[PDB]
Amino acid sequence: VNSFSGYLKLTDNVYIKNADIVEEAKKVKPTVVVNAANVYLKHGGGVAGALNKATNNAMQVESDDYIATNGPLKVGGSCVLSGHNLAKHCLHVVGPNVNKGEDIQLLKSAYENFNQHEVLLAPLLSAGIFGADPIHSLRVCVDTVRTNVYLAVFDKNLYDKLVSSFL
Ligand SMILES: O=C(N[C@@H]1c2cccc(O)c2C[C@@H]1C(=O)O)c1ccc(Nn2ccnc2)cc1
Repeated sequence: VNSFSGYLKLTDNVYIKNADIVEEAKKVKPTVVVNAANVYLKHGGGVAGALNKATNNAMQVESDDYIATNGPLKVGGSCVLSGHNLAKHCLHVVGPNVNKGEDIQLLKSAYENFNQHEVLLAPLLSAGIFGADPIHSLRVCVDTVRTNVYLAVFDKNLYDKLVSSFL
């Protein structure tokens, strides 16, 4: 038993809720919150800009040092950094960005990063301003992630559609 509240059970291990992921993180203080990152860890908008704003830009400062030392991530890759005031850790995961013309197939590789963590609070990878179909992202999530994932979906109308169309 954990502290996530009001989630809907989709499968044995995947749960979903209409909520702002930053607000969920503040309340639950999960061990791991997932960021919808890009390879440069430039957190300007969407989930990434949201999480970074809530950290008062500390996430961006830490990320800039990470990139200066290690260089960019790979599309489909990830790194673990601090969760600051939101979580113990932030797993920065890079899903493909269709609006950048990136390869849709890398979405499964991106979700495989979640399997390294027993429990995560996460967004749907490649959705929103990354350009992919959220219904597809949810399908790849359920078919790839074996650990316990609590998905926060910002948009109410999208949430309702994700639940109603889930196979
Ligand atoms: O971009 C966000 N989310 C994504 C989104 C939005 C629309 C359609 C989608 O498919 C997706 C995928 C993901 C989701 O499902 O939420 C987001 C932005 C700000 C925020 N917090 N915030 C607001 C103002 N200041 C801070 C929280 C989330």
